[PDB]
Amino acid sequence: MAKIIHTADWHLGKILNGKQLLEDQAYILDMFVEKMKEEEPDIIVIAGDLYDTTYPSKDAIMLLEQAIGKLNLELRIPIIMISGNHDGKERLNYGASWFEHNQLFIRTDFTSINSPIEINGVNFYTLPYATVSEMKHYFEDDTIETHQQGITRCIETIAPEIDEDAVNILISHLTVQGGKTSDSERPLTIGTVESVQKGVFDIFDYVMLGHLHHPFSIEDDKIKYSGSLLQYSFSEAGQAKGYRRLTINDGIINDVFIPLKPLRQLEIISGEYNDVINEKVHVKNKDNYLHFKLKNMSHITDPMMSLKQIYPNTLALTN
Amino acid sequence: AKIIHTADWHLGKILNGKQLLEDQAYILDMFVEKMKEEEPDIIVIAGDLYDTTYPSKDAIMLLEQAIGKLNLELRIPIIMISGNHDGKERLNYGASWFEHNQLFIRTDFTSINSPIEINGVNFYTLPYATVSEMKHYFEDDTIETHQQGITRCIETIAPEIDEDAVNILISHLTVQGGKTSDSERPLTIGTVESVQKGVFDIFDYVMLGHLHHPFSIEDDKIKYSGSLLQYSFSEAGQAKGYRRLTINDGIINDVFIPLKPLRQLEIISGEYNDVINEKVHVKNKDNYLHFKLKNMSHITDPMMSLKQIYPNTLALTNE
Ligand SMILES: [Mn+2]
Ligand SMILES: [Mn+2]
Ligand SMILES: [Mn+2]
Ligand SMILES: [Mn+2]
Repeated sequence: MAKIIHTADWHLGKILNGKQLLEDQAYILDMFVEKMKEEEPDIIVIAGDLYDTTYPSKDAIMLLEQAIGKLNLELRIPIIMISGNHDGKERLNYGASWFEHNQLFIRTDFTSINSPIEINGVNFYTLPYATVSEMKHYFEDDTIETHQQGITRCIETIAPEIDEDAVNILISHLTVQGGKTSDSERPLTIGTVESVQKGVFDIFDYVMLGHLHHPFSIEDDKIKYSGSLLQYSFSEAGQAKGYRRLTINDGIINDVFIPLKPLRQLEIISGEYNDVINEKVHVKNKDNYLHFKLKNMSHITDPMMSLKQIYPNTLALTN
Repeated sequence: AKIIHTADWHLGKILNGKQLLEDQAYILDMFVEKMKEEEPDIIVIAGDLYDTTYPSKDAIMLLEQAIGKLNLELRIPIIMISGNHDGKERLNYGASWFEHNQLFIRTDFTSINSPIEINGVNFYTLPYATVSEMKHYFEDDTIETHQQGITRCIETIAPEIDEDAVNILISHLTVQGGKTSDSERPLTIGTVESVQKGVFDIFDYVMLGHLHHPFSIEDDKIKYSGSLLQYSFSEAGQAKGYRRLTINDGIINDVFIPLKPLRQLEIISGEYNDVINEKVHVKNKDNYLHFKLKNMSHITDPMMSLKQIYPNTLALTNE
């Protein structure tokens, strides 16, 4: 009878068209920590992609240490944290041996799936992201060529020792077949297929995932993505983002999505140039991050920073 | 009451275009092997752990592994002062979780007013700070020297102190008349960065760092650990290691214990012919060498020919 919070894809330190989202990401984490006080969850899982790069800025590392500190030290919520494809494993893994004392777990090794973490009588199976090279070389299997082959092979390590009488939840970072895609995700593959099938996770009672930034990328009773904390591309402009709440109520699993409201959103406006700089066009919020696809090709003086006096946080201009 | 005194690791240090991390991992390995022998009460690292404020992934992993063996595997308390070279936020990352295993990281110079006491000995922490940073905390224009800011620092703890107790100061600065090395940076912007030994007269002992010669200062109360390795050909032939401090009912005794490196820095003189025919005395052919030779004629690439027989040659000078 526990309450589990499922988030993923923080992508701290991300830059969109030369603009830093750290001012925004600090705001959305303020709201994340604020509503976690009201929930008082039994555990939080962060299903990968915490940093946008393998070389996070001094300011971005501060942000993670501060947010994770409030959640785990002063709110005293246990945390499970796996790595993603963007993540720098060792930069994320730093100091993990001291963190385990206060129930803060970090996993950057797909080998760790054989070692599940048990919180509130629930078994969490962690499987950080791994490429197929580094997967096929641990198993020494040369017939591992697609992401699914290596992922299924990882689960056959743990399938015989798994406990069927408890609640087994898999935390991973991968692409499920049939999920919608945004342009804030990098491809995991070269010319192979990166998607894993639904039947791979038949053993697990539940699957908490991250990689696809759309929260409703996969509609399923057993498998579900958290989605990104914010809109990280204009493909997701306007769509709601946030976190997911999962409650196991005496063997009855229920999941719901809770939206978060950002400091500003991403919006796309099409129309005439003189309609938008003369403010004869409707905009939901003129402080938004904006992509302008406009008319009148000839642009007297600078086209864009004439628009920046009206709309300060404009990012791209297409014509 | 046995204390280990070390400083100036400068992890990630580059010397003449080569990373010294392979050497530093060997000397840190030998340091904790000698920490298994000497069962110590405290290990003190008086600053300058990294070489820049943005260390590489491998350098960060080395500090985590080394510190981990000391604090966790061997259950040794550690105190970490911030030096003039390393970044304060990268050094204190996760310091809140580390205090539960008695691992103390101080990067704030205003932290001197809250000493750490273990085994009946009080440790006052004075991480490095600049006069522009020290000027703003006290809102004083009196302090334009580095010495006055330190005097200002100790005056905070001067009323709040027990002269009865063993009071040790850990800091990172320059003492008057101390010997210099070329791998050290200037601490101020073109003034006098040195401090007289009278400022530290309220303390029973001063453990310092910044000056890489173990015997920079010859004084009973103020001593320098010195750098882990020779980080410049100015330090060629200098013994390096750590200081051991033993206390028994108020009487302090100090020793210097040297670590023998995998490689040394030698400056070799002679002629190209004798040197390449191995008839000039070289301690170890594997050592890092700077050659001042005199055969300025017949050799195609004199460095490559030299590297054939002396692999770790670093610099060549001809006369
Ligand atoms: Mn992602
Ligand atoms: Mn991803
Ligand atoms: Mn220094
Ligand atoms: Mn130094």
